Amino acid sequence: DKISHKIDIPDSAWTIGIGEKFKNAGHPNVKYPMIDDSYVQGAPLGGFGAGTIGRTYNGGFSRWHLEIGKNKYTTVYANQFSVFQKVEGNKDGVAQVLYAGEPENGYLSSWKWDYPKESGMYYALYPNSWYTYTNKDLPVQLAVKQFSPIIPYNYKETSYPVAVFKWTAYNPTNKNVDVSIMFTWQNMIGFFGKQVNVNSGNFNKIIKDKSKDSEIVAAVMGNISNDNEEWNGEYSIGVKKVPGVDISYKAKFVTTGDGSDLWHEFSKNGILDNKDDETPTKQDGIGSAIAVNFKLQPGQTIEVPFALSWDLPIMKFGGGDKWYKMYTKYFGKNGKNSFAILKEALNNYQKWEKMIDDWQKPILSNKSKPDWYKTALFNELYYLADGGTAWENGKVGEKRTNNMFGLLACFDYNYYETLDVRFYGSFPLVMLWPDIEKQVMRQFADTINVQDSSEFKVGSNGAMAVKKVQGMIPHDLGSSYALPWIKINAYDWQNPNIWKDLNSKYVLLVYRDYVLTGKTDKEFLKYTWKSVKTALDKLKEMDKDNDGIPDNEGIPDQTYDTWSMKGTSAYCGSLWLAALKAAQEIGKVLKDNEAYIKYNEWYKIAQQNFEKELWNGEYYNFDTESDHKDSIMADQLAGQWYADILRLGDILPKDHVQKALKKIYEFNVMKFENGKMGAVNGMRPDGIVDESDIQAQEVWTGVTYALASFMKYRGMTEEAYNTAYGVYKMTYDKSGKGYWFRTPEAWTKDGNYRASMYMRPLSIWSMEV
Ligand SMILES: OC[C@H]1O[C@@H](O[C@H]2[C@H](O)[C@@H](O)[C@H](O[C@H]3[C@H](O)[C@@H](O)[C@H](O)O[C@@H]3CO)O[C@@H]2CO)[C@H](O)[C@@H](O)[C@@H]1O
Ligand SMILES: [Ca+2]
Repeated sequence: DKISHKIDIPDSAWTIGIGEKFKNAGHPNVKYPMIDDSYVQGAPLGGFGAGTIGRTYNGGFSRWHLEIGKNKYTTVYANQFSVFQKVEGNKDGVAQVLYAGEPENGYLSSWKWDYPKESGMYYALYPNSWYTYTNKDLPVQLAVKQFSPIIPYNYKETSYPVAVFKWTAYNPTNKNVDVSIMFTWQNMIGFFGKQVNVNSGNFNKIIKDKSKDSEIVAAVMGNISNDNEEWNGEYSIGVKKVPGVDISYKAKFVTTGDGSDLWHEFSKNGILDNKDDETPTKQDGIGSAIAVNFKLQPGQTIEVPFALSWDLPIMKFGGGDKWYKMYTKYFGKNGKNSFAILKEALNNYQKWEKMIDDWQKPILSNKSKPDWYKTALFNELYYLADGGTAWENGKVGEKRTNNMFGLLACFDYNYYETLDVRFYGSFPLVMLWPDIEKQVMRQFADTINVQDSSEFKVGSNGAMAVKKVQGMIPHDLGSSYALPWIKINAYDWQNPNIWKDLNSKYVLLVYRDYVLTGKTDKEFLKYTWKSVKTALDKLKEMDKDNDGIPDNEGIPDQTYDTWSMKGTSAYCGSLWLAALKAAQEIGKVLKDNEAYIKYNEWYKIAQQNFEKELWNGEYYNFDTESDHKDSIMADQLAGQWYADILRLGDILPKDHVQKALKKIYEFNVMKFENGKMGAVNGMRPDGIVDESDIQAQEVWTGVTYALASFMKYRGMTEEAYNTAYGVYKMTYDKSGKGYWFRTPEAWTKDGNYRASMYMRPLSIWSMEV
């Protein structure tokens, strides 16, 4: 490997061999069907709300999130980079697709597949990833840096449906070598959203944009239809000329054929026919190819940028609503703008790289933090783009000031902005994209007094319940299968209108968003204040026995939605205390004296009773009325965790908090698989895992990262990082279970998982407050 010195890959990048087999991979641990796309994954390309494309460590474009809210894992074999090299003096050169695999059928059989093992590495530090190619049959060593412009405090480039592939080529040998790099792409219009005639009318055109000191050559892969539908738009690939490279292209090759129409050209001398051909296809799949060819002398390096864009302006959800995607603000809505997007990227990618470096540098340059922590901190952010992210710029047909936003809990449980989850998972948004965060919270504020008296069957028990109760915060803002933002509470496993955590978490999120954006946004507090008061007042009515605390009802009535709580729980009780303290402080800021007094009075009574009921001398009991009331819960002091972040002080005595956290580390971490797998949710005081429910026997990745943050704030530095380390290890390490770029909600002691591609572990960003 002589190419690594010519590029700049951070030491904290996650690494794997191209073509590496992983032996230890985990699988779902539930009895119902659940997504398992394998460990062949990579960092995604694409902006927020753009639809994303997962290119894996083997080189394939395989995890398709272009249909917003859906996860489709299938390798589109035509989509590749390929290389040709010929040493000056030799009769023939060699050509190789840069993909460690081959197609399942006979399409593209002429291409040279099966990029060999031990011949290159993949690296990722989101939003960047890299591949190096160090192959004994390729005298010139190559590397590519690929990324999308995901940039904190930037809501423009961050939305773009574009990727840059910045290639570096170096000749360490003593002979001249002719080199070509070719990008191939299938015209994917009709890949989704088209019920019949899936390729019909697809056509490819070539754009040559020549001005002084800029030449771009691009293929635009579209359809003859000017219809404005979810399926229609354009893909583009292209390259920018640099000194010493020539560009060649082929507008149309057949993807549903042997591929020799293209490959016979490329494999000969690395130069394509430059054949334009706009003839639309009927049944056959078609694609385009863009190549560069150059000669490298001994010791010479060259850099050349390619790009990919996709202009698919309309997202459709299963309930029938069609919305424009956010990026259409910047490029238009007609779906004929892929070239404009591509050109912006090719002309500005160097600036974007520097903007990315500028945001990563403060963390990367901090030599007190271990590399593994940096690996996790950056790579967990993949989910902000990959989580079915929806970001609208108008309903099709029907303008507003604001752009509604939603991130899925996950794909298996297809619910937008699940509030009990975002309490953990929304830290990157408040810290890095706060205008999105505040918009999402205003979305929740607007739902508080919505009433929907229609009934649904509760999954856990079969009982009928009212969809949405006035004054109760919704579980979620809908499903991609139905009507995001319009029909809330798509979740039906339990009835969220009787949950004891949603209303408190809502208030805590509101105050969090004020505190972590500088305690200056009084208008945000004003917008949400009525809903905050309503939320707390409604939750107070669920206090059955006048101890000042809402009563859990002996069913799962909170985020641990198969784990029953009864009476006063440490979890919901602490959240309630913290929410009351936050509302007191908002009351002070907004000069609402009567609210301050009321919530101060409720807080004092509740605090006193919480302590009496639950403090056992070593930790806080799980609850007051369950069979396993004395279980040690990892998340027992969640309210105090948020209180630390919100600077609300001691809701519980410092001594007791420290004892409880030490107990959790000693038991839930260190007595669970030697502390190498995170914090198990429930442990009995005899040191055996609580078996009352499956969720007690799970480590929740987001709960564990949040607990690490809590320990860190409380000065338990070793415990904090050791606790978080087990989550990193299981996700990323060779000794783990292969969950990179699909971090699950949970795993059991065997390492097998529940709900890959999950929002909650974005809580690792709470470790940076
Ligand atoms: O909907 C999201 C929630 O799902 C919970 O899992 C439940 C599944 O949604 C549900 O389909 C499954 O159904 C069981 C059924 O209860 C049982 O009687 C039958 O024999 O088998 C079905 C599965 O084939 O139940 C599970 C719970 O066990 C998650 O647990 C929850 O966290 C999530 O939010
Ligand atoms: Ca009570």
